[PDB]
Amino acid sequence: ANLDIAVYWGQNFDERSLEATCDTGNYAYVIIGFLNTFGGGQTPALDISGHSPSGLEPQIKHCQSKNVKVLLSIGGPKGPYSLDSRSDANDLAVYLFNNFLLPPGHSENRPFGNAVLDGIDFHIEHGGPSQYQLLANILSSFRLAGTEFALTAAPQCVYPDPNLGTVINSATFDAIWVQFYNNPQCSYSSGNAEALMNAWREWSMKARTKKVFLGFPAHPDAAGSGYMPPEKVKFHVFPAAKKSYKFGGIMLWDSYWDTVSNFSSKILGEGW
Repeated sequence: ANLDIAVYWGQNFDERSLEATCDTGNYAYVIIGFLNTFGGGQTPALDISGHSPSGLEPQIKHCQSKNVKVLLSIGGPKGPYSLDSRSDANDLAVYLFNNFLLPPGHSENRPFGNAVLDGIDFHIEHGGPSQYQLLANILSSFRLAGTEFALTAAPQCVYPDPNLGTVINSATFDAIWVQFYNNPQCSYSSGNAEALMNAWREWSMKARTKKVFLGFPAHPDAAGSGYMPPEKVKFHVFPAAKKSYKFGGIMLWDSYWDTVSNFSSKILGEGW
């Protein structure tokens, strides 16, 4: 196989630290979640489950020294986020660029201190497209001006995605991790992977991106539905997903649960 695994981090105060997560050697991408407050008159705020944002500065740098890419995810499963006006989109693009994607500008301040992140993940779970296209257009423009970073997306598994479908059609995302969970119409169920295989086929053929990753829960308690044991993922999904030029790897929801289940350890042949 030789497998890239992306994992979400930041969902529990008590979880394995960001640096220990990177030291497992199991992950190519660590996505910090979430910037879940923005738009509609609010100042942006993070909800990273009580972790100290400034305390993450050195852990992010340590991750990066080990060649792990670290992204910040916007939106998330819950939160008062919206982007209904063009002014909201512009404000949020400029805020992310200055505070996360560029070096230090030495006087107004930065959540993560002097860390510089490797990209932005769109985990937009409600709202409609709304202005997310304009947000992506502006971030993409920044990328073309010298700041080299990734733009990724985490749509639900029904194609096209109601919140990000149109933005995914612009081809602006470097990679997408589809959530094959919490929807029985497109995820694993009953030992009936048919729904899952049919959705994967659609996504891998139609999504305008270079890399599509399959997102799975790391433990049965991690999602309402869609948990698929690692032996079945390896036997059932890999042989088919590997005939795709767009196959990127898998994404796991999430670090806290993967620590408990050792799902990534099993999928790889012990991950040291």
